Amino acid sequence: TKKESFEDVLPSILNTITTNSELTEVPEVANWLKKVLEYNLAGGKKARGLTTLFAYEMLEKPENITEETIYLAKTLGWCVEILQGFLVMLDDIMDGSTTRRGVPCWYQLPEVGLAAVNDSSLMFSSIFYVLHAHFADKKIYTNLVELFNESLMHTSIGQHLDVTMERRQKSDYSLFTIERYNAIVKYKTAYYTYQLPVCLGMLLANISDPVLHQKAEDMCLEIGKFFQIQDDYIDCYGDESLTGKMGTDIQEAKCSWLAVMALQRCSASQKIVFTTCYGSKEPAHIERIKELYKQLQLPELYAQEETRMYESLIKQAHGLPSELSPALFVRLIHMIYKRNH
Amino acid sequence: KKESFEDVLPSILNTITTNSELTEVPEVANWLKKVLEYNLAGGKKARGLTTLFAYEMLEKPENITEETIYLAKTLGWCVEILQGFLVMLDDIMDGSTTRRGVPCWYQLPEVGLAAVNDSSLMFSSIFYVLHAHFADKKIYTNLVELFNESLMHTSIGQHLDVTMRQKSDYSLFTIERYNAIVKYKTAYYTYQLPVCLGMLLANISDPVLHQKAEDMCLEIGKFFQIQDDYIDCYGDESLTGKMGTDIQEAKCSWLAVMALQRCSASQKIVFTTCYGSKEPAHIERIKELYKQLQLPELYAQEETRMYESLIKQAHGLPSELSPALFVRLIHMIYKRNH
Ligand SMILES: CCC[n+]1ccccc1CC(P(=O)(O)O)P(=O)(O)O
Ligand SMILES: CCC[n+]1ccccc1CC(P(=O)(O)O)P(=O)(O)O
Ligand SMILES: [Mg+2]
Ligand SMILES: [Mg+2]
Ligand SMILES: [Mg+2]
Ligand SMILES: [Mg+2]
Ligand SMILES: [Mg+2]
Ligand SMILES: [Mg+2]
Repeated sequence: TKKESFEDVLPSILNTITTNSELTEVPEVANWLKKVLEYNLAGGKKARGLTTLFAYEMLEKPENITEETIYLAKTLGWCVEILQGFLVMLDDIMDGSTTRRGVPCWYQLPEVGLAAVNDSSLMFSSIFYVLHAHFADKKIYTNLVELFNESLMHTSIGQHLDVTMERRQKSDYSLFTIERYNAIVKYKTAYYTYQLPVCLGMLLANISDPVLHQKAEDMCLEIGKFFQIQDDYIDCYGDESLTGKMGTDIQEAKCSWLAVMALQRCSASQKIVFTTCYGSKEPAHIERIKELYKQLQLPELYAQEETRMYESLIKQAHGLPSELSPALFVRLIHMIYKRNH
Repeated sequence: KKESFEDVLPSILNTITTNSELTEVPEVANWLKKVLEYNLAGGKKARGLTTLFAYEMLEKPENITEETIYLAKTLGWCVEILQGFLVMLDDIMDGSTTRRGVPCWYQLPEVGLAAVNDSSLMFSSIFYVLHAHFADKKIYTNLVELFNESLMHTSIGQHLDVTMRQKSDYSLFTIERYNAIVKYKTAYYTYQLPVCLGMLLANISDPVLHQKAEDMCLEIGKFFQIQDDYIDCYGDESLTGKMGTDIQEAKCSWLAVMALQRCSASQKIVFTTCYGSKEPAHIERIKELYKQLQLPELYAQEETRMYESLIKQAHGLPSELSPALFVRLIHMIYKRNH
């Protein structure tokens, strides 16, 4: 399977990180970073790294694909996985999270705490040593480095929208609109989750035409909105033993798809219940919100919107130039439709 | 000079917005502007100025133009933005309260731990500035790499700095550990980076000259961090802009390493009893010990011996690395009190 094949290269990636940096001189640190990386990359689906490799394989002419290019595609994919692990290490701090991939969040470990913020920088900086080690002498080098820095800017833009204390004042949820939601998810998720791995695949396949990149980017951004709606749903409704994480969107007062849809449907008296109980860690409050979501039929709306968006994404995919592989995108869509984690 | 450096700031802030996706999201562009202004305000701009001075003294006067001076300042501001980023995070890890005479960014009620996201916004900004001014230039990739390398070096050092003595075991508080901490956490980004950037802008690529420069820079940087450690304990907050935390955070400071060198058996038990505690009486008790051990006197003497050694080294550099630049840099910091 593609997953074990992708995972097979991880130990070699970790050595590359060391050997190509000053880490060679400070083994206390090189050994620590190994622990950081193994913990924060462990488990999960590897979906972003896979999407990188799948894109490359689907977009390149099969006659131009070599074992070396496959290793390079996996390497780019692992760089997205590292970015992911960095992003979620900080996100977990910001979101008051307790567990991820079925264990304590990195920052919750007693030996780590707030020094996680330095572990994050060590992870992020690893990326550029991988990129330099494999690509410095190639024409795509500066496209790669810029793409990963752009991804950091995009994601942080979206994270600011997400966590900003200005998103709500007390009982004022006037900013919980779809305009705000669309901005949040476009920036915090859609870019790094889809646009980045696909663009990386494209660059590796020597596709440079700005029109094709723009077309692929618009497709990606649509898929990533869809993907975050599913993330938000799962926060509320997912099975912890499958997702590996306790949901916190309700207690943290997030402008999640569910909150936005709930406000679409609240009666005047329901709106008061929402504003009273949303954003609180008391279990009775949290439960009251979930009951309200149920009364408002948000589970049925999700199922129907997931399908409508699904059908819309598939049609968009079929209308892409063949140079972008409609089939790749159809398959990416198919892989996440109906997911429960 | 400083104000001629500071005049360039409005164009940097403008570039950061317009060169990015920030143009579509004015809520975030306005926030980033506040983040930058607050975290770059005041201070000495020392690292930015080193960059500028390094270029001006390394390049032949016949090659310096108004446009290359602007580029040198721009690169200096990139270093200032890196500094801002690094200390934003450091202040979280060190439990600091103030910096530059105001609350540390993370202490602000509306920021908190979301400061970690503001740090990413700052770090990422650097690369838009480098792209705007340098993308079509040969040195571009070298500049991008130098910044990413600075992040790795600093984080390596920060790791050694923050990593969790055991209890009353201060066996690891040695000069070997100190030397590694400060080489990586300070000396690289504070001196090697700005000087390397000046060298690149002056088209100086000879690896031997880069090596000699680096070696000088690493010596200066250790020195600078010793002074920083001393200031944490003895500096006047109305000048430094910051409340000291090394004692209460149990840091492997120069002072602590030197204290251990001198402690009698009973002094050692006092040190292990009182170091690393937020209790005011415990902190003052460490300070009373430092005084008893004549650490202020030792610092004054060691600052002078290291200064003399630094100057001797600078005078012995190749002509093409500007002994005078280094003499100048060392004189700007010797005897500093913030
Ligand atoms: C699906 C990617 C979502 N995402 C984007 C940016 C940063 C972090 C995450 C992780 C998500 P999660 O994994 O549920 O904690 P979020 O906190 O709900 O947005
Ligand atoms: C002189 C640069 C010292 N430095 C290096 C790396 C990261 C942060 C700092 C800031 C220092 P400070 O300004 O005293 O908090 P440190 O925490 O004593 O080291
Ligand atoms: Mg989260
Ligand atoms: Mg989040
Ligand atoms: Mg979520
Ligand atoms: Mg500090
Ligand atoms: Mg520190
Ligand atoms: Mg200090």
